[PDB]
Amino acid sequence: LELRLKSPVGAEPAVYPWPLPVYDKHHDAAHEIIETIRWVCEEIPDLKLAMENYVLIDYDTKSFESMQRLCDKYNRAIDSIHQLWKGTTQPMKLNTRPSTGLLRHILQQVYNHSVTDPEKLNNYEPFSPEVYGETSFDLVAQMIDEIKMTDDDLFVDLGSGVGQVVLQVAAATNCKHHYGVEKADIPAKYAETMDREFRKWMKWYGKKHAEYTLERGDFLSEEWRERIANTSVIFVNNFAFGPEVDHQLKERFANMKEGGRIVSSKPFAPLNFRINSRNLSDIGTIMRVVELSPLKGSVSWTGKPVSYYLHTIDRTILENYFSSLKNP
Ligand SMILES: CNc1ncnc2c1ncn2[C@@H]1O[C@H](CSCC[C@H](N)C(=O)O)[C@@H](O)[C@H]1O
Repeated sequence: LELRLKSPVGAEPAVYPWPLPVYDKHHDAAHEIIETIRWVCEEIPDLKLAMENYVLIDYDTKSFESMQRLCDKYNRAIDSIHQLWKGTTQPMKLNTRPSTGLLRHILQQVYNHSVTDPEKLNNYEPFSPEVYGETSFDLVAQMIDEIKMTDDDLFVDLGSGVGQVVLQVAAATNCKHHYGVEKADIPAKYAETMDREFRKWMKWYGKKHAEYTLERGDFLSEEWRERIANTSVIFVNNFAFGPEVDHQLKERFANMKEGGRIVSSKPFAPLNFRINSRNLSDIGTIMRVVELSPLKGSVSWTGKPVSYYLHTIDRTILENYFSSLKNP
């Protein structure tokens, strides 16, 4: 006993067992199904035209027959569209990036099928750098919009967790390669499934994504000193990392190339930094730090609007300080 959803591009259908499973208090397979049909209809206008006809809310997420009528109606619409693409009509353009709305849905879908037990992500040692927290989809979307990236860039999420930041960025930009490194076994284990599900679902919807690799590791290791030095865009949610880990990271960012950028939850250098005789070795001497705009309606436990910072390796700061020493 199941429910099947055909791929708009011919991949293997999506199969859901019945009763439909629940993911958490706010997500169940039944609504994922309804939402997937809704989004494929966004990708294919003709499909949307065939779906309107006769689907007057007459569906109960709790009735097998009712949900089966929804899936079959969608699947028959998919067959007609596929016939339509055999005639003169042009097929849905392939290998294109997903829209922001579709991406939100695809990542939620991948998460649903990968993080089977969300609770285990909380089995970390409190008050340690191991503290787990997820950056909202929207913040990453904002970062992507403000930090124009190109195929010349390399993106790294230090302490990537189950890897959803790397997947969103890989689906939205054309970096040469995206990387995510996570130390804890639990999030790293889920990242493996996250990776499989993402590739599977992106193929299912017929969407393209840049190259990316989710790996297990310690970003403070020797291998990572040079890896970090060659990254042009680094994302790091260091809110709970601590002064010791942040200090090490600074040593490593100090080797990055001109124009390199870092986005984080806690700034690595004060926003009011002013070079002088006492802080010549301070990280703030080689980087501009700006606070990204707070996303409207987005607060954290601190009651204030969630804050992220953008650092840009700019050694022109230090060079101007020395010139000022020479004149006068
Ligand atoms: C000290 N060396 C280390 N090496 C590798 N991972 C580490 C680490 N220290 C802490 N972490 C990891 O950084 C993550 C921060 S939560 C942000 C998730 C995602 N990025 C999100 O934004 O949504 C945790 O999962 C830690 O295990």
